[PDB]
Amino acid sequence: HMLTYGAPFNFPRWIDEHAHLLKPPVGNRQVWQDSDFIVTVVGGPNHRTDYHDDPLEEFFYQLRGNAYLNLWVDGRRERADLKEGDIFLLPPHVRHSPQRPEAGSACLVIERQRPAGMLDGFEWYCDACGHLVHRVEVQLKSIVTDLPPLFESFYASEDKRRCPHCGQVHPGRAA
Amino acid sequence: HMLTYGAPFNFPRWIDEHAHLLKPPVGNRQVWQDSDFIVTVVGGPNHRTDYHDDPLEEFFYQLRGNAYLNLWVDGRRERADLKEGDIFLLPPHVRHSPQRPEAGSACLVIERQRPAGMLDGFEWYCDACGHLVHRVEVQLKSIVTDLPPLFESFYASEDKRRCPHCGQVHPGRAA
Ligand SMILES: N=C(C(=O)O)/C(=C\C=C/O)C(=O)O
Ligand SMILES: N=C(C(=O)O)/C(=C\C=C/O)C(=O)O
Ligand SMILES: [Fe+2]
Ligand SMILES: [Fe+2]
Ligand SMILES: [Fe+2]
Ligand SMILES: [Fe+2]
Repeated sequence: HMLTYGAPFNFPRWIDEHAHLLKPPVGNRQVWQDSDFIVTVVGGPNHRTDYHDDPLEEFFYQLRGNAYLNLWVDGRRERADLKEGDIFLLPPHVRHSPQRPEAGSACLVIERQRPAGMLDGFEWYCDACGHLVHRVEVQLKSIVTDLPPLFESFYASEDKRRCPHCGQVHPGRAA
Repeated sequence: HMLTYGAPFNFPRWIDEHAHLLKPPVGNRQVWQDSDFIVTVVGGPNHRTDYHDDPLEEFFYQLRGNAYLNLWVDGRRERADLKEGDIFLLPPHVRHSPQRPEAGSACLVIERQRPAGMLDGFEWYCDACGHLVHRVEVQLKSIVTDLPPLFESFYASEDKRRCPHCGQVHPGRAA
């Protein structure tokens, strides 16, 4: 039947043409709408303090510039570098916090639409003792409608930010 | 928990290092094993006469060289060009026959593991009248174990190759 997502098109020129969105305050841009594969380009700079718990895999291809992922691997904080040219496949539920220090960077990220009932988690961890400070689970439909208010409500709440283990109040927006 | 699929790694150098498999007789190479996202690099030259009917989406990013897809769109034969640098998202069930004339070409193709019961189709069409000549449906586990014998059994069988509409016997392996 129909090429529902349109014809093939030149990706570098698309990234060039959307450079103004691959920077603060927007930072990323989904390529196709209403598809099963969620295909996004993510730019920079953006730093962030949440860890994502994705119930499905995520594919990364760092096309331009460098970035890295703060991870929880086997109970310990680790870093996975996404150097320019690198590809990477993240297994389900590995906690990850992408850090994207460079302007002009661009990373292809491919994920799957989550089926009804399969929820995403977003988590913050205590800088002092490492315990989990706060988790929100969300039926994720769009990283535009369902996600910013989630982060904003954490920054706005000393209670949400308060470590249950040691009482230290997480800093909120910037580490 | 674990980085089950390993650390990030440089993709161009991987493609360089696997160049000897991105050519006849192998032609392609899956990047990671036992993952939900099936991530493959496909090289050339390869021409082929089957149309794939994939019950899920396929993502294409033609990294090196040029290729194209013969399609059935809205009842008519069409061609979608994959020029170097192009990306493309194919909707489910659009019949497609990839043609990869160039040596040294490389296309990133990402698909999903099909769940039990969701079958792939492989189809051949009559050059003369355009009617369907033969379809095989397969629970696809690997494009290495389940796929070559399927194609080989079509080439080996004048009966399978015989157009039901006009009686013309499809040529088999090479158009
Ligand atoms: N990989 C993510 C994600 O954490 O799901 C991302 C950007 C937005 C959507 O993927 C990023 O900055 O890499
Ligand atoms: N896109 C395919 C497919 O038809 O599923 C392919 C190679 C092998 C696996 O995808 C190709 O040559 O593009
Ligand atoms: Fe994520
Ligand atoms: Fe703490
Ligand atoms: Fe296919
Ligand atoms: Fe025919």
